[PDB]
Amino acid sequence: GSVQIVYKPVDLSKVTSKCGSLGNIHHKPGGGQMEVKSEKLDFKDRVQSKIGSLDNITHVPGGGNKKIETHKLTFRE
Amino acid sequence: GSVQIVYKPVDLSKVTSKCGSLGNIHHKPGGGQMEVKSEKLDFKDRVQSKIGSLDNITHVPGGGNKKIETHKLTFRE
Repeated sequence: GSVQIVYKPVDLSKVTSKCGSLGNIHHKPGGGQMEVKSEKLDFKDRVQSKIGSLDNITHVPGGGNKKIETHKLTFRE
Repeated sequence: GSVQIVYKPVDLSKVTSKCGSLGNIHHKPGGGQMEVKSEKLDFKDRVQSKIGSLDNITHVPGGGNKKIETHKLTFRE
């Protein structure tokens, strides 16, 4: 009782950008005073906890192009 | 009395060709016979003078794509 399998994907994709100018970008957030206090905190298993976070990000990619792929092949008997 | 100038050209142009085949070209001009006559001849100040010319050209560029640009910025006070 034979079994043949042929997983032949083919991918010739493009993910592209041209851009003449990226320019004159400004990021002036005013100051936010923040105060953080606790008695007790418990984080038992697999926790992701952002708490009392002040963040300024200025992410300015000339490209910033992403591609993801995920080939899975699972055989079971 | 200030003067600013900012000459920021940006050029992302393309000038392009694909071609599958050029293929069979023939250039069989028959015979050419000609006469030019004068007594006396002079030239001055950068004269550019083709005379009595028999020419055969077979110019076959696989891609004959041309680009010219000319940025000029000219200040006087």
